[PDB]
Amino acid sequence: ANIIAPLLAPX
Repeated sequence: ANIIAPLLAPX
């Protein structure tokens, strides 16, 4: 779940 944390910041 560390690759979604940043990728989610924008979305």
